[PDB]
This record gives sequence, C-alpha cells and structure tokens, in this order.
Amino acid sequence: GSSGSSGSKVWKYFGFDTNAEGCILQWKKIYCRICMAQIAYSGNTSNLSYHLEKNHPEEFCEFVKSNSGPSSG
Ligand SMILES: [Zn+2]
Repeated sequence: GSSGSSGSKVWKYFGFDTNAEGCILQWKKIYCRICMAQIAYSGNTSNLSYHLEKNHPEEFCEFVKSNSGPSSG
C-alpha cells in the first residue's frame, strides 16, 4: 500500500523509520515518534487517532477536521 495512496494523513505522526538486516519496517509495527512511544497497528487506523485524543490533544484536533454538522461527540 505505497504506490497509490488515497490521502494518508494519520501517518505523519506515526512514522516507523527503521532499516536493517531485519528491516522490521515490513512487519506491522508502529511507534509514535512524537512521544517516542510504541503503538501496535490494528485492523484500521482507529487506535492511531485515539492514542492522540488522549496523549496529544493538540495533534488530534488538527487531524480531526470534519466538515459537517456537529455530532454528540
Ligand atoms: Zn504520542
């Protein structure tokens, strides 16, 4: 999933920069560079955001830009 991305936005924060004999980069492993934390990847990028929603409330907002009527929350 590299050649042809719709609009990956929830990745700029969680970017895995690894390269070596093992090249774990291939595996499904993600870590928050911002807080040098480790966050496993799930079926979808649902946790990716959640992590911030609680961790970094500043980044979450900037990433949470919905253009529509207000929801309960
Ligand atoms: Zn973080």
